[PDB]
Parts: sequence; structure tokens; C-alpha cells
Amino acid sequence: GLLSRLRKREPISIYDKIGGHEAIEVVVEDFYVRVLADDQLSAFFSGTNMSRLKGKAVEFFAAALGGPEPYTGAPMKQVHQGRGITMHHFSLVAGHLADALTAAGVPSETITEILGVIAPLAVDVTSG
Amino acid sequence: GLLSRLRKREPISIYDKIGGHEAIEVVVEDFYVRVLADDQLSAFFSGTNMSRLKGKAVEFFAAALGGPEPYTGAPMKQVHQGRGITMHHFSLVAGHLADALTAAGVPSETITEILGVIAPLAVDVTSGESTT
Ligand code: HEM
Ligand code: HEM
Ligand SMILES: [C-]#N
Ligand SMILES: [C-]#N
Ligand code: NA
Repeated sequence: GLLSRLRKREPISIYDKIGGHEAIEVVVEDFYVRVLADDQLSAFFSGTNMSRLKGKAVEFFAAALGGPEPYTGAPMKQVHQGRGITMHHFSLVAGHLADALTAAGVPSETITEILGVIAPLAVDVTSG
Repeated sequence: GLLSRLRKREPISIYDKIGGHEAIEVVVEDFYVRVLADDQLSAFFSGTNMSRLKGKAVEFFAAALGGPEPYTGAPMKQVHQGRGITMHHFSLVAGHLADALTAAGVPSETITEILGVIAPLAVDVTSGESTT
């Protein structure tokens, strides 16, 4: 865990900072509540197995933020391309992610840091 | 609690000044009495689960006034969008919030300070500029 990683002089990741796997689960869960409640976004997920998605998103965010656990889903570009997702939709989704982090008690500067990791992904996600 | 916050050298907030979570509870309950009695406002809440709304409103006001717990509800812009809420409606709601704070015995100056936090929310909440 973090303790073993610190003994190896490995740096503290965002994942570690925000509370690891348990914190990612809480944040992802709240994230999808918000997204599916947003009448601009919910229809994109009409054909989606939400239980599977949330599992993959937990894995995605953990790995993306420096956690030791693997992401086991499909590439971002392949998944999202063709879905008619615009920069407008991406921004709403990013907004919900920030709200989830805020709701979880993550300091705002760390949320900004997470946005800096996620924002460049708009290339693989969007089409507009 | 405030006792721990002060030992950690965290500052006293507006939340603390008005009596914390317990005070916000009471103000929020009275706030919605006032709102639902206002013929100009009540229809907006037809079919609203008031118990749930009040819980979210307590969270919102506590956090906006510098309290220790995050707001966990939906953001102001999003939740009020598509309802055609005007600057007149918003003014009415703000008045009702101030009257509830008045009724709770919050000093005039502290109510004005709270209104300073709340008035900027008009851009998120309203869709229409009419004051009638
Ligand atoms: C903000 C950055 C985003 C990240 C990190 C992200 C991440 C993911 C992940 C990990 C998956 C699962 C991939 C798999 O099935 O293997 C996924 C699928 C999906 N994403 Fe995103 N996504 C993002 C933005 C968006 C946006 C903006 C939309 C549309 C508003 C969207 C819509 C979808 C949909 C509908 C699926 C499931 C497709 C299916 O039913 O299998 N995503 N995304
Ligand atoms: C003082 C500014 C205001 C604040 C701080 C505020 C706060 C809130 C909060 C915390 C929620 C719940 C969000 C959630 O469900 O997560 C909400 C929703 C709502 N607000 Fe406001 N609001 C304000 C102004 C107004 C005005 C002016 C109106 C219209 C007269 C209004 C009508 C509503 C309605 C109809 C809902 C949805 C309730 C439902 O869930 O059915 N609000 N607001
Ligand atoms: C993808 N959410
Ligand atoms: C709005 N309450
Ligand atoms: Na695709």
C-alpha cells in the first residue's frame, strides 16, 4: 500500500491524496448519479450496462490517477467515437466529476489537478 | 465541531456566527413555510418532495456560509434551469430567506452579510430578467 510505497521513496499520487480505491468508488458512484440525472446526458447511456460501466470507470480513474490497479476496459477513443458527444457534453460531464469530487470533500486545488489529467481526454471522447 | 476547528486554527465562519447546523435547520424550515405560502412561488414546488429539498437546502446554506461539510446536491444553475425563474421570483425568495433569518434573531448586519453570499446566486438561478 502507500506505506510500502513511501518506504521505497515512491511519490504520493493523486489516487493516494484523495483516499485511494474506497474514495474512487464513492466519487464514481456519485458521478453517475449526477450524469444520469442530467437530462442533457442521460440518453447517451440508454443502451449502457451501468453496473459494468461503473466498475470500469472505477478502474479507469484509479489507474489514471496513479493507483496500483489496472484499467481493464476498452480504449477511450474506440468507446466514445461515433457517439455524437460534443465538447458541450464533455464539459457537462467534467462538471459532474468536479461536483462529485467536491461532494466527497476533495480540496478544490486537487480537483483542478484532476481536471488537468482529464481535460486532454476530450480529444478521444468528443466529435463536435 | 467548532471546538476542534479552533484548536486547529481554522477561522470562525458565518455558519458559526448564526449558530451552525442547528440554526440552519430551523431557518430552512421557516424559509419554506414562507415560500410555500407565497402564491407567486408555490406552484414551482408542486410535486416536490419537500423533506428531501429541505435536506439539500440545509447542506447548501451551511456550506455557502463557510460550514465544515461539503454541499452534496445538484449545482444551482443546473437544478433551476428550464424553469423560467425570474429576477422577481429570486428577489421574493431572498426576501423570505432574510425574514426567516430575522425571525430566528440573526443580527441585521449578519443577514446583510448572508445576502451578500446569496445575491450573486441570481445568475445561476434565474432564466428571466423581469422584476415584473
Ligand atoms: C470525462 C472523461 C470521460 C472518461 C474518463 C470516460 C470513461 C469511460 C469508460 C472507462 C468507459 C467504459 C469503457 C468500456 O466499456 O470498456 C466509458 C464508456 C462510455 N462513455 Fe465515457 N468517459 C468520459 C466522457 C464521456 C462523455 C462526455 C460521454 C457522453 C456524454 C460518455 C459516454 C459514454 C458511454 C455512453 C459509455 C458506454 C458505452 C457502452 O454502453 O458500452 N463518456 N467511458
Ligand atoms: C436563494 C437562492 C436559491 C437557492 C440557494 C436554492 C437552492 C436550491 C437547492 C439546494 C435545490 C435542490 C437541489 C438538489 O435537488 O440537489 C433547489 C431546487 C429547486 N429550487 Fe431552488 N434555490 C434558490 C432559488 C429558487 C427560486 C427563486 C425558485 C423559484 C421560485 C426555486 C425553486 C426551486 C425548485 C422548483 C427546485 C426543484 C425542487 C425539486 O426537487 O422538485 N429556487 N434549489
Ligand atoms: C462514461 N461515463
Ligand atoms: C429552492 N428552494
Ligand atoms: Na464507439
